[PDB]
Amino acid sequence: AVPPSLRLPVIEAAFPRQLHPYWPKLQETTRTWLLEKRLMPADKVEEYADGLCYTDLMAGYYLGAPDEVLQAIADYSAWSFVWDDRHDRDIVHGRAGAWRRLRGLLHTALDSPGDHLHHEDTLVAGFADSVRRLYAFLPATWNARFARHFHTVIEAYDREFHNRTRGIVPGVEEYLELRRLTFAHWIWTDLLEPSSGCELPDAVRKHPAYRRAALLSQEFAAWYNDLCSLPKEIAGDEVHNLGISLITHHSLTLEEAIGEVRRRVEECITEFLAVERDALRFADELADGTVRGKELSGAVRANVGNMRNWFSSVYWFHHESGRYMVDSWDDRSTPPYVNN
Ligand SMILES: CC[N+](CC)(CC)Cc1ccccc1
Ligand SMILES: [Mg+2]
Ligand SMILES: [Mg+2]
Ligand SMILES: [Mg+2]
Repeated sequence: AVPPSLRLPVIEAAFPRQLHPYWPKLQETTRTWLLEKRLMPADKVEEYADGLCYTDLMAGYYLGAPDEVLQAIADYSAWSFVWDDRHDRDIVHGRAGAWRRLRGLLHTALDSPGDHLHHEDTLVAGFADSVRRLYAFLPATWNARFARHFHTVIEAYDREFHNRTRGIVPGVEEYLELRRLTFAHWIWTDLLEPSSGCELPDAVRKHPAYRRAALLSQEFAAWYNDLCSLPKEIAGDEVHNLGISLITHHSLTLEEAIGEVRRRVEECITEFLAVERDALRFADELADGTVRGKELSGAVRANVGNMRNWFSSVYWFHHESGRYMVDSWDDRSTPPYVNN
């Protein structure tokens, strides 16, 4: 049961949850990876990692992925949560130089991950290990696209560092643009492709129905995170959240902002249902009788199916994960799973 202020009946009724069969092995393998890569202290891994549910989030999303593809994705995803925590702590503690150096190393490791597998910063070496594995599944054209997208993500994190150090809350529209980058919309969208075993040609993945379905899946996920992570973000002096932009720039009360975010999330669902029909019609059109057409049709169908799965995976993750349970913490501003 989800509390009424966060409950989305359409998700519960029309987006049934799915779980990849590799999940039990994935859970342990990513936990071990966090420990062995020294991304979290051993005691925090043992106490918190499984309860954070990072592998459950990916195993409810990339259905049909080969096990080793899912493992690379789950390691990258867990890494990205640890990176969000590092970024937050660098801001809180005023470590502008350490953040700037990490930012530069991530840009370089993204282009040459093999070179960084044994870097002295374990966060950099862990990133490089997951990215090198992701780069082994599809042609180098996909790797170049992943890199282009992630360079843009790193710079969005840098912009968040500057906003928080200056005490600036972005306006609503500025925030919505930024959030497509800090949530890594295009990375999750890129990762659909190794999960279904096919790099999609530009003409296919830029078809308006594919693009719009991909966008709406991510807008839902990011704004639902904003809705559910608002309490811990207020407690932590985080400024990046649609609800915070609405309160700051449109004078909404907390209750009014929650209602507005919820309505925007709900609309993403029914806009997605409409565009999903068009995206699946496009998948049917790709099945032109040829072998390549069958492959592309099947890949698009699998990808759109996972765009749909993201809704339910993200929904349930926010109720299951210890990451958001601010009411349980000794210090609401310092989650117990971060290294402070
Ligand atoms: C902070 C982690 N993340 C990607 C894992 C940003 C890089 C946003 C996110 C939060 C919650 C669910 C899904 C993604
Ligand atoms: Mg965060
Ligand atoms: Mg963040
Ligand atoms: Mg959040």
